[PDB]
Amino acid sequence: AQIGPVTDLHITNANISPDGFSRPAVLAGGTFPGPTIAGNTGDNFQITVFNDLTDPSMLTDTSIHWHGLFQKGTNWADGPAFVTQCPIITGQSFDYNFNVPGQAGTFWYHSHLSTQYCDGLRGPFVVYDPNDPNASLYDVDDDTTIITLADWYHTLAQQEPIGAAITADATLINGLGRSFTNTTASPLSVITVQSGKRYRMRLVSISCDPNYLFSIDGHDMTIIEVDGVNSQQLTVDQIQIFAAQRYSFVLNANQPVGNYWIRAQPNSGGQGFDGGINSAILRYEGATVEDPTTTAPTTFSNPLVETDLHPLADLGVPGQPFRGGADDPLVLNLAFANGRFSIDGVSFVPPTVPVLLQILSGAQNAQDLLPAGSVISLPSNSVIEVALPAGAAGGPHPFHLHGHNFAVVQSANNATPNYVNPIWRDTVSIGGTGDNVTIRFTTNNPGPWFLHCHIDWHLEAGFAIVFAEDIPDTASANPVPQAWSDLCPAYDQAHNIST
Ligand SMILES: *[C@@H]1O[C@H](CO)[C@@H](O[C@@H]2O[C@H](CO)[C@@H](O)[C@H](O)[C@H]2NC(C)=O)[C@H](O)[C@H]1NC(C)=O
Ligand SMILES: *[C@@H]1O[C@H](CO)[C@@H](O[C@@H]2O[C@H](CO)[C@@H](O)[C@H](O)[C@H]2NC(C)=O)[C@H](O)[C@H]1NC(C)=O
Ligand SMILES: [Cu+2]
Ligand SMILES: [Cu+2]
Ligand SMILES: [Cu+2]
Ligand SMILES: [Cu+2]
Ligand code: NA
Repeated sequence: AQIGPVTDLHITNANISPDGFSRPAVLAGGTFPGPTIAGNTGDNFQITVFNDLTDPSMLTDTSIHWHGLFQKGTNWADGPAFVTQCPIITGQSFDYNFNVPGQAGTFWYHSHLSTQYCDGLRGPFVVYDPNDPNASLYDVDDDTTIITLADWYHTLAQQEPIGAAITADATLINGLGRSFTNTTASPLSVITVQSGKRYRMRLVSISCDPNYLFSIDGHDMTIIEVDGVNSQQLTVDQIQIFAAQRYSFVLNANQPVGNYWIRAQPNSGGQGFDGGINSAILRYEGATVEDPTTTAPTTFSNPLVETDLHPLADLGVPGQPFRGGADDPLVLNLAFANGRFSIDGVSFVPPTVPVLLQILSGAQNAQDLLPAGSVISLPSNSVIEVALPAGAAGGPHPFHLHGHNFAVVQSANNATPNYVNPIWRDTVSIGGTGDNVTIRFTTNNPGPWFLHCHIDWHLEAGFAIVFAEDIPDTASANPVPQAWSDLCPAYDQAHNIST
């Protein structure tokens, strides 16, 4: 069952064995992935998060981010530790009380403390639209049509060297999959369809690192949503999905009744499908209960290419149709050396006082804010352009901006910008050497918004900056509840920190 929009959510430690290997984890709702949180567009969500964690090897503090939800007027509820809050300590709870005006689509939630979401705190978050313009394109859209793609590690996250190339031990599809080494024939996930029906498959990358080449043997996929943004219909036979991205696609159950492999090939870790790694099963009602015998093609003839995507609505692009054609045009210098990432010459290390609390206490320019050199102010009611030229080791890096979606004016592997009708999204691959992936948005949401690579190991190694958007209006726009004001005193007391 789905939970929400008003619900408790308990965060616990437990042993799980999603690939046949038992390890302890950090779980929401007792499962991996966590339960789906859901509601309708414009609803009030009140997710009371109970921190019941006791195992220090995965951190007993926590904080949860609602990925892709804009949090307008509720920056304090966004979740990134030391940007918008101090962590919740064990034995305490916190009500994330916010609204989702003007958004409908496929989202997710995850820990946003250190690398803790890798240890298991990740689940889907769906905001349905009762008047969805795409409703007539499918018959079925429910908890059974959500497909999560996850990397899973046998080593606990707090034992991963910072700045290292860290590699997973299994791909999990809907929480199940097989290990790359010492492979055992543990259970595979089954997605069940009825011949003749059309399904809104909600594909969610809950990855901490790899991108996946996703396909379904014998089937194609008609994209209708990208990171929350309705798209024109685009039919493809493969989707390369980077960490934290989402797509809705229509699956037409139009092939013979049978069993078909669902494939998710990561860019690192196990390559191929030997022993049923990187796999799940599409089963038609009436098919025999047995593994598929289908083949992938050698090459995919209609792969997703990001510049082929266009919004369903006339979203356009803000600003002027050339590089630098914005009120505030920025170019970030994105680098890696010696185990640490940097942006504009500064490696991100979380501050002691959350950025939002520094601003509410009266710090009102970006040079007064800590960490020094990690906070860039943005002016209000202005068109922002951010060029993100690739080259830093460990790519391709999927950059994500909180508080906003953005027009993708230039995509990976294509030097031509689009100032007319690019897709809008919230997490974008910045590509390869020589690329110049560029995003645009307008500043109508006061508060400090994190910008970072969504490979969680890279964020931990410093690949982040904070956009302090409209510092002068942050306090009036974001009134804070007493429970939020209580978080830093409690956290600092528990950890013997003075501030
Ligand atoms: C990516 O595009 C940005 C512009 O959006 C380029 O920025 C210019 O960089 C040159 C120096 O390299 C400066 O003289 C300009 O002031 C910058 N802004 C402009 C021209 O609008 C950046 O060089 C591009 N990077 C790559 C790798 O192609
Ligand atoms: C590279 O990106 C450009 C810009 O998004 C793509 O160019 C568009 O191509 C479409 C489809 O043919 C045309 O309708 C548009 O007028 C083009 N826009 C511009 C600004 O040129 C281009 O197709 C992409 N290249 C590849 C190989 O997909
Ligand atoms: Cu996220
Ligand atoms: Cu986010
Ligand atoms: Cu990265
Ligand atoms: Cu973030
Ligand atoms: Na425009």
